Amino acid sequence: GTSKLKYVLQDARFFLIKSNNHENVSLAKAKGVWSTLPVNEKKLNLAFRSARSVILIFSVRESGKFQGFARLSSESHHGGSPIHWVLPAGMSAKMLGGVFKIDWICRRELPFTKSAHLTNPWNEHKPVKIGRDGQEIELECGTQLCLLFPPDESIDLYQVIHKM
Ligand SMILES: CNc1nc(Cl)nc2c(Cc3cccc(Cl)c3)[nH]nc12
Repeated sequence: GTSKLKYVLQDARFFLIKSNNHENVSLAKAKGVWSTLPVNEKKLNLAFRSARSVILIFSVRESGKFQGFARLSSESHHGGSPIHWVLPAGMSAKMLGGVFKIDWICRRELPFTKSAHLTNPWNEHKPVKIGRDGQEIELECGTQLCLLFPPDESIDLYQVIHKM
């Protein structure tokens, strides 16, 4: 069912995450972590304190799809587990140094063709697929986007709800 999902998405904030390769999204799904550039890291840390749920919606560049979405479970933290990200060009391991913990809500794909009817007021009402890494997505757009994803029956939202 979608009732627990809607409860998780209630009053959430949504951010578009653009990854330059598939390997880091695979790593994020396996290990429950994400790292981003310092400009976006500051935005997510601020949002994490401000909202019941902060939702990251992932898209690998050139894939024409979203690869799933997840909820922040912590602010960024340094040290510890040094994630072996596959670094793109012009990207250093110190730029991706802050590590957020994330709980996946959906690890299923959604093609961009399925979200063509959703526009993002915080990006000039362009289709929600369009946006830079870290672009915030307005509440109603982000909620409907997340509801378009196929259900992920491998995930039990019960423990996610407890962390709220
Ligand atoms: C684990 N974190 C990440 N992995 C990858 Cl492959 N790409 C990421 C981007 C997008 C981007 C924006 C500006 C410059 C560059 Cl080079 C890339 N943001 N976070 C990323």
